[PDB]
Amino acid sequence: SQLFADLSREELTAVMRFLTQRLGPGLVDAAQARPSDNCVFSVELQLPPKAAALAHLDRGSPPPAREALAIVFFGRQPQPNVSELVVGPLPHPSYMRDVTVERHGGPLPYHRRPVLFQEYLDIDQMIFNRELPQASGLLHHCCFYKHRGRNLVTMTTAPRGLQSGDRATWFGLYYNISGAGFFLHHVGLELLVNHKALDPARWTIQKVFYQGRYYDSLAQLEAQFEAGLVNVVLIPDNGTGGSWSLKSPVPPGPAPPLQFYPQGPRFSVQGSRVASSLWTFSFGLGAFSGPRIFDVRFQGERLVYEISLQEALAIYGGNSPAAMTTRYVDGGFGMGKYTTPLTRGVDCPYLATYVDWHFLLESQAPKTIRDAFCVFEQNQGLPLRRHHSDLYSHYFGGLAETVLVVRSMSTLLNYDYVWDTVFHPSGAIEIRFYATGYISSAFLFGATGKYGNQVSEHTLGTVHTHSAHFKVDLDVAGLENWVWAEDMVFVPMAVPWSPEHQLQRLQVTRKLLEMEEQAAFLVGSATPRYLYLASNHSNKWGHPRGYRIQMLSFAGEPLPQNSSMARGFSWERYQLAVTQRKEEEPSSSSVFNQNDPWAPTVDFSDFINNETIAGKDLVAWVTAGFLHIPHAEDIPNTVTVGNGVGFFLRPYNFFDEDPSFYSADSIYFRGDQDAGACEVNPLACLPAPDLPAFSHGGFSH
Amino acid sequence: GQSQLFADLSREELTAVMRFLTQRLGPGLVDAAQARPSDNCVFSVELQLPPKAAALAHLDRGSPPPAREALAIVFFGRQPQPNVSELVVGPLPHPSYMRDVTVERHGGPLPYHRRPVLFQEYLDIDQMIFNRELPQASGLLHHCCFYKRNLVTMTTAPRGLQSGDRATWFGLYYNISGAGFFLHHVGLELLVNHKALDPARWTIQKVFYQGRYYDSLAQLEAQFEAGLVNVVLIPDNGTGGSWSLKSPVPPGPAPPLQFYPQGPRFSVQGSRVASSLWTFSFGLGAFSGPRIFDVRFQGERLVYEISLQEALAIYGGNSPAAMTTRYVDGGFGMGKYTTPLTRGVDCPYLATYVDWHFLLESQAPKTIRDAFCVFEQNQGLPLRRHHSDLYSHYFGGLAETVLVVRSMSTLLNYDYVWDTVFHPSGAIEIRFYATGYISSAFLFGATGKYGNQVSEHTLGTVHTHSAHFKVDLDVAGLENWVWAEDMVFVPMAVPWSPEHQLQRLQVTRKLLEMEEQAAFLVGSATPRYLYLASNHSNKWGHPRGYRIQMLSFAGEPLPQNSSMARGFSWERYQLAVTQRKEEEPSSSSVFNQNDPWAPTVDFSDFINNETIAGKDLVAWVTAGFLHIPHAEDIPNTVTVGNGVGFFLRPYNFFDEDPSFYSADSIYFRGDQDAGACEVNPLACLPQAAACAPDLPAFSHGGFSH
Ligand SMILES: *[C@@H]1O[C@H](CO)[C@@H](O[C@@H]2O[C@H](CO)[C@@H](O[C@H]3O[C@H](CO)[C@@H](O)[C@H](O)[C@@H]3O)[C@H](O)[C@H]2NC(C)=O)[C@H](O)[C@H]1NC(C)=O
Ligand SMILES: *[C@@H]1O[C@H](CO)[C@@H](O[C@@H]2O[C@H](CO)[C@@H](O[C@H]3O[C@H](CO)[C@@H](O)[C@H](O)[C@@H]3O)[C@H](O)[C@H]2NC(C)=O)[C@H](O)[C@H]1NC(C)=O
Ligand SMILES: *[C@@H]1O[C@H](CO)[C@@H](O[C@@H]2O[C@H](CO)[C@@H](O)[C@H](O)[C@H]2NC(C)=O)[C@H](O)[C@H]1NC(C)=O
Ligand SMILES: *[C@@H]1O[C@H](CO)[C@@H](O[C@@H]2O[C@H](CO)[C@@H](O)[C@H](O)[C@H]2NC(C)=O)[C@H](O)[C@H]1NC(C)=O
Ligand SMILES: *[C@@H]1O[C@H](CO)[C@@H](O)[C@H](O)[C@H]1NC(C)=O
Ligand SMILES: *[C@@H]1O[C@H](CO)[C@@H](O)[C@H](O)[C@H]1NC(C)=O
Ligand SMILES: *[C@@H]1O[C@H](CO)[C@@H](O)[C@H](O)[C@H]1NC(C)=O
Ligand SMILES: *[C@@H]1O[C@H](CO)[C@@H](O)[C@H](O)[C@H]1NC(C)=O
Ligand SMILES: [Ca+2]
Ligand SMILES: [Ca+2]
Ligand SMILES: [Ca+2]
Ligand SMILES: [Ca+2]
Ligand SMILES: [Cu+2]
Ligand SMILES: [Cu+2]
Repeated sequence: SQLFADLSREELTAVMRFLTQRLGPGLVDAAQARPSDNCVFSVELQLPPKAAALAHLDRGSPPPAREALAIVFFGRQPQPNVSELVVGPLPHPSYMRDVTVERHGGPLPYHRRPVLFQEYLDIDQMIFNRELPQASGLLHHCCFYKHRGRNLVTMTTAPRGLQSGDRATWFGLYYNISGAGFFLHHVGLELLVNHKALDPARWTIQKVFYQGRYYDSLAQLEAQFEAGLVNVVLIPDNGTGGSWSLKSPVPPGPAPPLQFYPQGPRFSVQGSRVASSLWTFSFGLGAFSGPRIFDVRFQGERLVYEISLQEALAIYGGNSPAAMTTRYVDGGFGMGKYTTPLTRGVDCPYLATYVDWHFLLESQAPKTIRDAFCVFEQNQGLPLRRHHSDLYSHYFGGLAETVLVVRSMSTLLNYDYVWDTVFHPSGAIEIRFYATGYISSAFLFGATGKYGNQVSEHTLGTVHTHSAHFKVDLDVAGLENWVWAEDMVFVPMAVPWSPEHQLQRLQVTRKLLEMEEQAAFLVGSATPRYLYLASNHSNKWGHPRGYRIQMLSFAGEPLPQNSSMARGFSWERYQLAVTQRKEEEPSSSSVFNQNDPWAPTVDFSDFINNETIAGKDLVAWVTAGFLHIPHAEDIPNTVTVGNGVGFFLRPYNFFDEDPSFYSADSIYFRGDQDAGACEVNPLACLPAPDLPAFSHGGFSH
Repeated sequence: GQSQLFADLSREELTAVMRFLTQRLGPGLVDAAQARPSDNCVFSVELQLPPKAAALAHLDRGSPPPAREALAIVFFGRQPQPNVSELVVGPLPHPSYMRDVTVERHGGPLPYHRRPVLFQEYLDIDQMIFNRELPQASGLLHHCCFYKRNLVTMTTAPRGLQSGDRATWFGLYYNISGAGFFLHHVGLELLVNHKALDPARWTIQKVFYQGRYYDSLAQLEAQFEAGLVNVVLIPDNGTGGSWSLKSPVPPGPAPPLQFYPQGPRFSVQGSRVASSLWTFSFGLGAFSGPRIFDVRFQGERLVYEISLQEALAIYGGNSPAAMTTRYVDGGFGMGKYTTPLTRGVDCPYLATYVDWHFLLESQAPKTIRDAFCVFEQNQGLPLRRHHSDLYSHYFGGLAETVLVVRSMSTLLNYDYVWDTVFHPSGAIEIRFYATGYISSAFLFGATGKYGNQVSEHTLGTVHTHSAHFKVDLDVAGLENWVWAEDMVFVPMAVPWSPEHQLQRLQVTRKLLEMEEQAAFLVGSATPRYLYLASNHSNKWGHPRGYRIQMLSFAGEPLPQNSSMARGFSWERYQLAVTQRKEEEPSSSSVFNQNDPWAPTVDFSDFINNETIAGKDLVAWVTAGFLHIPHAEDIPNTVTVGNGVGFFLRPYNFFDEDPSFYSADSIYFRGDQDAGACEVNPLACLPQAAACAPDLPAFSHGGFSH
C-alpha cells in the first residue's frame, strides 16, 4: 500500500500524541466528554492533493507529505466551535494547521457537531432517571415498566429540530429485546429531547407523543392517564418467530455450495493495494464517507483516480413525530465508523481474504474493526461471452466470468448497508449497494394506511426512501475529458429502391455536453441512453476513448426542494452530474450536514455553476436509490434480492477490441478437434480444499 | 396429481406422432429437410400444452390428467391453394386422432408465404446465388474478394415491403474459418425474390455494392469492366480477434470452482426440478423458447407459467440489409436454435445438464445434447444479515444460494442466454443476456449516424433488443387483482410547531381495474410498486401479493406509423396485465416474422376493455436495451451490464420472510463461541469439506450438420 492507505494504528497514535501536546492539557477523552469540554472527535487520513499524487505515481516526483485530518470539539470557551486541523507530516508529525475557515469561510457552529456517545448516555440518564418515572403509571400498564430495570431502550432520529441551530432529537422507546432486533418493538412512546445546552442539566423535554396524541411533558401524560382519559393496552414483551428472533428453528442441513481456488489465489492483497493479473487498485474507508477505491489500473493503464461513497440518505414517512420527521444523512454517523466485521462464509465467501481496519474516533487510542474488508475472486457461473457455431464452420469459444470483489458493511443502527466494488475482466467496474438488517418500525396505532404496512402485531413498517451518492473520478486516458450523450432516433424516409414505400430509419444521435448544467440530470427527467466521459484521443478505429456510465437505480421521488432542509443533501435531486474536479470540492456531503441541514456545511448543488466540462479534469457524481414500503417479508430482515443499486463503468471504444480476447482462461475448440483432449481444452485437464479454521471478529463495547 | 403434464415430447413420442401423420397426410409427403416449396411436408412437431383448467384439476383436485397431445405444423404446397396448417395429434403415447385447428385459431387458412423459410429453401437460394448469379460478375469478384467457394450468404429480417412479399436481402461474407463470418461483410448485398413456388422463377430484384445500387449483377460487372467502379479492396484474412476467437495467451492458474461439500441439494427428474424450497417444471417451445410451469414455493403455487414469448432486434444502417432488418426471432425459433452448453463455460462445471429433443424440418427426432443446466450457485453475497454492537451483541445472517435453470439460443450470430433464478426468499428472477457476434455491415460512407467502426472495413450497426415474457402469476389462487402503490409528498404544518412546514411522505394505493389501466407504454412512468394480489390477506391484513420489478433499459420502440409494427405490438408496452385466456396463449407467432404486416398474432388485441378485478390475470413484461456496437464487442459482446429481465418479489404474500426458517442461516450471541461447531455450522466446514469430489470427465454435446 502507500499513498492512499488509511492511517495505521502507529500513525494514529503518533497524531494523537502530537495533539495531546499542542492542545491545552484539560483536553478530555472524547469517550467521556461533556458538551463544554475540549475533545478530539476523530483523526483520519487526509487525502493527498491530486496533482502532487499523480506527480509521484506517474512521473517519479516524491510523495506528498502524508497528513492526518483531526476534527476537534472546542467547547471549553466563550465561543465554542468545531475545528478541522491538518496534522503532519507522518510518520513523525511536526506541524498542525487549522484549515477550518479556509474550507468553510468561518468557524463551524458547535451545534453541527455529531452527537457524541457520552451525549447519548446523558440523554438516556435524563430520560430513564428523571423523566420516565413520572409516567411509571402508564408505563406499567402498557409496557411492563419497572424501577429502572429497565426493559426499555431508545433510538435516535433524524435531523435534530426544525431550523438551523436546533439540537432537539425525537427518540422512540423500544423493548430492550435480547439477542435480536429491538427495532421492531416500538412501545408507543416518543420523546422530543432538547439537548442544545452545554450543561446537560439545562436539558429539557420539549414534547411527548403517545397514541396519536401530544403532551408538553410526561407528567401531563401520566395525568391524563390517571384521569382515565387514555386507553392503555398491555404490549407483550416476549414472542416467537422472526418478529422476536433471528435464529432459525430448523436444524442445519447439507452445506451450501462452496468455491475454492484449485491452484491457489489469483490475486494478492498487500497492505491495502490489490493486484490481480488484470487489476491493481487501493481501497479503504473514510470514517464518515465510507468505502473508497483509488488509482484503478486495468492492465497498467489508469481508468479512475477515485471512486468513493459520498453519502447515504433515508427519508421517512409516518404516523408519529419521530418517523415523520426523520431524514438520516448517514455520514453524520459515519459509514466507516459504523462498519462491522464480516462473518466469514456469510458476509463473504469462506475463502475470501479478510482485512482489518483501524480508526481513532471518540477515544484517545486506536481501535480496530477485525475483518472489515473482504477481497475475493468469485466464479459467477455465467459466461462473460460465448458463441457456439453450427453454421458454415464448427467451433465454440467462450469464457466463464470470474470477478474480483472488494466489500465492507456499515451497520447504521438498524440497517446493514453492503458496499460492493466489482472488477470485471471485460474492464468494467461495477459499484453496488445493498441494504439489509432491520427496518425502523413505528408503534401501530390509528390510521396507518398512508404511512406503511402492518408487518407484525404492533408494528408499523414505515415508508421511506433510500439513496446513496457516489464520487466517480474517471480519468479516461488522461485528465482532459469530455462528456458525450449518445442515443437513438427514428426518422421516416423513403425506401431507396422502392421510393413509393416508407421505412422508419433508425439512427444514432450524438451530442457533446460542454457545460456542467448540460450534464446534470435530475431524478425523474430522462437521461441519454449512452452517457460517457471521453478523451480527445481515439482508439484504433477513430472513436473517442470512452468510459460509459450506466446506472442501476429505482429512485424514489427526492425530498421536494421547498423543504427548508433539502439543501443538506441536494445531490438527492440528481441522478447523474459531471463537474470540474476541484481540490476544494472533495465531497458532496459532510459529517456536519446531518445536525444542521438547514445551513449545510457542504451543498452539492454549488458544484454545478456554469463552468466548462469540455477538455477538463472531470468528476462524475451518481445517485442511486429506491422507494421502500416495508412488508411482511422484511421480518426479521429485509433481503438483498432485487435491492442492489449503483452503476457500471463500461469501456466504450476505450480499447481496440475486447481485452478478454487475450484471456488466460478462455476456451476454444473446433468441431474437427477432440474437445475432451487436455491439449485442446484446459477444461479437460481438471484436475483439499484447505479451509482456515473459522474465527469471528467479535463485538464492540 | 402426479404427472408431468408440461414435459416436452420425447423421441418415442415424437416418432409416434410422425408415424401417425405419415399415414394420414397421404401421397407425396416429403421429408422437409429436402422439401421444395411445392412439396407437402411436416415442418414441426412439438408438445401441445394442456388447457389450464384441466391441468389444474389434475394437479390440485386429483382429477385424471388431460390428454397429452402434439401440435404439428404442416406445409401444404402440393395443391391449387397452398396453406400452412396446424394439426393436433393425440393422445400420446399411442395417438389415434388428428384435428386441424388452423381455422379455430386463425379464423381462416394460413397464407403460405408466412411459413418460415426452410433450410432447403436457404440452400436453393444459395444455388441461384452462387451458380447463376455471382458468376455473371466473376470479373469484379476476382478483383475484389478472391473469387474463383470462399463466400457465404446470411439472411435478414422481414422479406419485402407489404404483406405477401418474400424478398430477402442477403449480405455476402468471407467464409471465415473457425471464427465468425459476421465481421467480414465484403460489401455486396442481393435482394433475392424467392416468393415463387418454382425456385427457377426466383430472381434478383436489386444489387448493392459498396455504397452503390445496381439493377442487376450484369450491370455491375459492366461498369466494373468499363473501369467505372471504384472497388474497395477488403482483406480475406487477418489476425486480431476480429479474425480469431482463440486466445493467443497460454492457460494460467485455474479459475475458482464451485462444489457441494455434502452432496447436491436439489434433484432433476425428467423435466421436474425439486429442492427443499422449490419445485417447478421446465422446457423449451420450438419457437417461443424457455418456459417453466407450476412453480411451487414450499408447496404453494405462485406461477402457473413463466415463458419467453418473443425476441426482437431492430437495426439501422445505410446498407439496405441492416437498414431494414427487424428480426422477430420466434420465426426462426429459440428452441429450435438452442445449443449445447459447454460444461464449465456456459454453466458451472458441476451443474446438472439435460438433453432436449425435437422434430423440426426432419422426419426423425433429434437431440440437442446438454441443452439445459440446473445448478445451485453460491451468490457470494448475503441474502440478509445483521451485526449488532448495540445493547445486545449478536450476529444473524444467511449467505445467498440460488437455484438456476439456463438454456442458450444461438440465432445466427447472437447467443441469447436465458436464466430462471429461484431465490430462497420466495423471489423469482428472470434474466436474458445477449452475447456472441454482432451483425455487421461493410463500413462505408456516412456511418456515424448508424454505428461505430469496430474493425477494418467493419461497421457495428446500431440496433435495439427486446424480449417479451409471459408471467401467469396465480397469487394465492386464480382470482387476482392488480395494485399500484407509490409515494407522494404532501406539504403541511408540523403538527406540534405550526410555525414550521414539513413535506409529509405518504404511500399511494390505487386499484387498477381494467386492462388499459394496467398497460404501460415504454417511456411513460410506472408505479414504483406494481403487484398482482389476492383479496385474501396475510396475517396482518394486507392483500397477499407478488410484485413485478422490471430491469430493462428499453430503446424507443419501432414507431407505430410503420406498416409492420403490428407484428410485434408488445414492443411498445413495458408491462401489461390481461385476463388469461386459452385462446390467447402467446403474444407472438412463428408466422409473424415473414409477414409482420398481416400479423398472425397481434399482442395489442389482448388489451381490450375487460376487467382485471378478481380474474385469472396474466402479466406480460417487455425488457430490452439499445445497442450501439463498439470496439469491446469484438470478437463478442460481453454479458456484463447486459442482463435484462424482471423479478417477482413477494409482497405481504407471506406472514414473514420465509428465509427465517432456512436450514443454512447462521446465528450466535456475543457470549457464545462463534468458533464452536455446536453454535455455528461454519465452524465445522474445515473437517468435512476437505473432501472435493472427483470431477466427471469433460464431454461436449457436439455440433450439428
Ligand atoms: C476555534 O477555537 C480555537 C481555539 O479554541 C481557535 O484557535 C485558537 O485560536 C487562539 C487565538 O485565536 C490561539 O491561541 C493563541 O493566542 C495567543 C495570543 O495571546 C497566541 O499568540 C498563541 O498562538 C496562542 O496559542 C490558538 O492557537 C488556537 N488554538 C488552535 C489549536 O489553533 C480558533 O480560532 C477558533 N476558530 C475560529 C474560526 O474562531
Ligand atoms: C388447408 O390444406 C389442407 C389441404 O391439404 C386441407 O385439408 C384437406 O382438405 C380436404 C377437404 O377439405 C380433405 O380431403 C377430402 O377429400 C375428399 C373428397 O372426395 C373428402 O370428401 C374427404 O373428406 C377427404 O378427407 C383432406 O383430408 C384435408 N386434409 C387434412 C389433414 O385436413 C384444408 O382443408 C385446407 N384448409 C384451409 C383452411 O383452406
Ligand atoms: C466454409 O469454410 C469452412 C472452413 O471451416 C468449411 O468447413 C469445412 O468443410 C469441409 C469440406 O469442404 C469439411 O470436411 C469440414 O468438416 C469443414 N470444417 C469445419 C470446422 O466445419 C466449409 O466447407 C466452407 N463452407 C462454405 C459454404 O463455404
Ligand atoms: C438490555 O438487555 C441486554 C440483554 O440482552 C443487556 O445486555 C447484557 O448486559 C448484561 C449485564 O447487564 C451482560 O452480562 C450481558 O452479557 C449482556 N448481553 C449481550 C449478549 O450483549 C443490557 O443490560 C440491557 N441494556 C440496556 C441499555 O438496557
Ligand atoms: C488532446 O488535447 C491536448 C491539448 O489540450 C493535447 O496535448 C493532446 O495531444 C490532444 N490530442 C488530440 C486532439 O488528438
Ligand atoms: C455562463 O458562463 C459564461 C462565461 O463563459 C458567462 O458569460 C455566462 O453569463 C454565464 N451564465 C450565467 C447564467 O452565469
Ligand atoms: C374476494 O372477492 C370476491 C368478490 O367478488 C368475493 O366473492 C370473495 O368472497 C372475496 N374474498 C375475500 C376474502 O375478500
Ligand atoms: C368499456 O367498459 C364499460 C362497460 O362495463 C363501458 O361503459 C364502456 O363504454 C366500454 N367501452 C367499449 C368496450 O368500447
Ligand atoms: Ca477525472
Ligand atoms: Ca463547478
Ligand atoms: Ca394467473
Ligand atoms: Ca383482454
Ligand atoms: Cu428500506
Ligand atoms: Cu446487440
